Amino acid sequence: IEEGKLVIWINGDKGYNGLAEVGKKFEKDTGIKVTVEHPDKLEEKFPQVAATGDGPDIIFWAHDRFGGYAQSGLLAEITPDKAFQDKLYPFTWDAVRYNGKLIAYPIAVEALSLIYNKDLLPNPPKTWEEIPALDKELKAKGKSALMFNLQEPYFTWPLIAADGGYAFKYENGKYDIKDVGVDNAGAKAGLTFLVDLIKNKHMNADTDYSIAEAAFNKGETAMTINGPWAWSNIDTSKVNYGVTVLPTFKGQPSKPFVGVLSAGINAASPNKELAKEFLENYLLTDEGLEAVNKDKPLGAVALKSYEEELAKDPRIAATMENAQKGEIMPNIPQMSAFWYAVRTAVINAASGRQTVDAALAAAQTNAAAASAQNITARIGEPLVLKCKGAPKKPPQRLEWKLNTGRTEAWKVLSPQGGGPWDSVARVLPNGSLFLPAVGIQDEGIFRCQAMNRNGKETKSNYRVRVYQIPGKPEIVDSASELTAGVPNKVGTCVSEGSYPAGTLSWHLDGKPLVPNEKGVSVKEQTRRHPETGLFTLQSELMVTPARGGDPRPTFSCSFSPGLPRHRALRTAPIQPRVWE
Ligand SMILES: OC[C@H]1O[C@H](O[C@H]2[C@H](O)[C@@H](O)[C@@H](O[C@H]3[C@H](O)[C@@H](O)[C@@H](O)O[C@@H]3CO)O[C@@H]2CO)[C@H](O)[C@@H](O)[C@@H]1O
Repeated sequence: IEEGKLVIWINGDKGYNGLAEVGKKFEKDTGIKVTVEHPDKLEEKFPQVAATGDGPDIIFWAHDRFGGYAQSGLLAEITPDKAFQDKLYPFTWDAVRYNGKLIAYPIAVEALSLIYNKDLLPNPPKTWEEIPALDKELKAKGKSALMFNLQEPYFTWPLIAADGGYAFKYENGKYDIKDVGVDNAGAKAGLTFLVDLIKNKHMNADTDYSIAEAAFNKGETAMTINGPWAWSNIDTSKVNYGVTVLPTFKGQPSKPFVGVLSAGINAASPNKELAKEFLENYLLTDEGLEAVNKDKPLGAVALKSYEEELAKDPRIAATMENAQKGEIMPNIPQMSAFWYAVRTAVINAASGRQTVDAALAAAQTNAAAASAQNITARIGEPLVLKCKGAPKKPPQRLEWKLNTGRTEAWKVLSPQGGGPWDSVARVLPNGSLFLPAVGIQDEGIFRCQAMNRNGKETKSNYRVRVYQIPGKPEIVDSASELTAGVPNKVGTCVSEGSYPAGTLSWHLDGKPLVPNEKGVSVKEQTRRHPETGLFTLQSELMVTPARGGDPRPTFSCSFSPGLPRHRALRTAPIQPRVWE
C-alpha cells in the first residue's frame, strides 16, 4: 500500500463517481490523490489481499462483512471523538461495533423495497399470494408481473424470513451461532412459494441483477425488488415508478435484512490519519453525502443533519418502512457461511435440482457448522498445527484426529510409537501436530481437543489444503512473422507442475488479452500426472491482425493460481512482427 495517497474500494452498484468527486475536493485541500475502484468480488478479494498487508486503504461494504474482517485483524479501530459520534444515529454505530470496538464508519442504512411501474400497476399488490394471478393478467397484455435478482440470497431472503426463517437467534444481547433458522417451517414455506413461482413460469431461475433491471427499466415487467442505489437508473429510463412496502406472505410482512453501508480502514494502511480526515471531514458531511447520493442514492444516511434534509422523500420513507419490518444483519464472522449456504440452497431449489426441503436442510447444516481455520501448505514442506489449550509439556490430555485422503473417515492419532503414521503426522512435546512433508493426500480436516485439570475444554479445527508452484511458464512453437487478415499461431504457453491446476492467461502490450474478441482465439488443455497428481497446462494463442494495425505487438503469458497462495508467474515477452 502506497504512503501518501488513498485507495478506496466500493461496490459497482454504489455512487463511486460521486465518491470520486469527494476525493477531488480532498485532493484540492490536501494535495493527496484519492483513487476510487470498484473491483469484482471486492468483499472476497479484501480478506485475501489485506491478509498479506496489501489492498485498499478504505473498504466500503454493508456492515455484515466487517465482523469477519475484524476477527481476522484486517481493520484498524477507528477513533472518532464523541462529538463526531453524536452526529450519527446510535443504531448505525451499533452495526459497526465488534467485540466492544468501533471498526468502521457507518454511511447509510439500506433495505429492499417493492418498486412498481405506475402505468402498468396503479395499485401494487399487498400480498405475494396475489402475484400469480396478476402475472396471468399482465401476460395477456404482453407484459409480466415481477422480475428481480434470483442469484443473490439478499433479494430472496425477505420472503424466506416472512413466515419464520431467520439467520441467527438474538437473545441476551448475543447471537447464538448454533441457533440457525434456515430449515424451519417458515423458511421452507417461503422458499416453496418462490420455487412455485418459477415452476409456474411467473419467474425464471436465471434472472439476475442486470436482466431484472433491464426488464423493469424498459417497461417490460410491472415490478422489481431493489434498493435505493437502483433509483437513479430508473430515473434515467423515464419509467413512472413508485417505491413501496414489500408484499406480505401468509399475512406477515416480508422481512428484508437491513444493511449499513460502512467504511473500514485497512489495518495495514500507512495512511490511517488521512483516511480518518477523508471519512470524517469530507465524506460524512452534508456536501459529501450529497455528492455520492446524487450519483446513486444511499438510502437513509447515518448523518443526522443530512438524513433530516432528505427524509421527506417518499422513496426513503418506504425504504425505512421496509427496514423497520425486517432485521438488522448480524456482523458476526459466521455471516459469510450463512450467506454462502443460503445462496446455494436458493439456486439449487430454484433450478429443480434439489427439493426445497433438501436444499434448506443442507444449508442449515452448513450455516451452523463449527468454523475451521483455513491452513495452506506447500507440497513437500513441513506443517505444524497448534493444539490450543494444551500444556507446554507432558502430561497433556489431548486428542488429535483427522479426515484426509490417507484415511477412510476419521482417524484418531496416538503418541509416537514407531508406527508408520509417525512419519506422516506426529504429536510434538508442546502438543502440536507435525507433518514432516505434506502431500495432496493430506488435504482434509484436522482437529484437536485439549482438556485441562480444571475442566476446561478447547477445540482446534483446521481445514488443510496444499499447493505446488509450477516452473516458470514458457512459450513454445511461436511464429516470429505475422500476416494481417488471417489467423496466426502466436505460440503455445506451457506450465508444468502446479497443484491445483491454476490457469494461463495471455497479454498484449501489458493488458489482458480477451479470447473471442477482435480476432483472438485460445485453445487450452489440462493434463494430470498419474503418479504425482501435478498439472501441466497448455494455451495456444491465435490472432488475426487487422491491416494497418500496430505491426509490433508484445505478447506474454502468465500463470495464476485460483487462490493467491503465491504470485503469478510470467513468461519473457515475445515481439513477433506483422509483415506485408
Ligand atoms: O451470495 C453470496 C455472497 O454472500 C455474501 O454477500 C451478502 C452481502 O455480504 C450482504 O451485504 C448483502 O449484499 C447486498 C448489499 O448489502 C447491497 O448494498 C447491494 O450491494 O446488494 C448486495 C446483494 O447483491 O447480501 C449478500 C448476499 O446476497 C458474501 O459477503 C459474498 O462474498 C458472497 O458472494
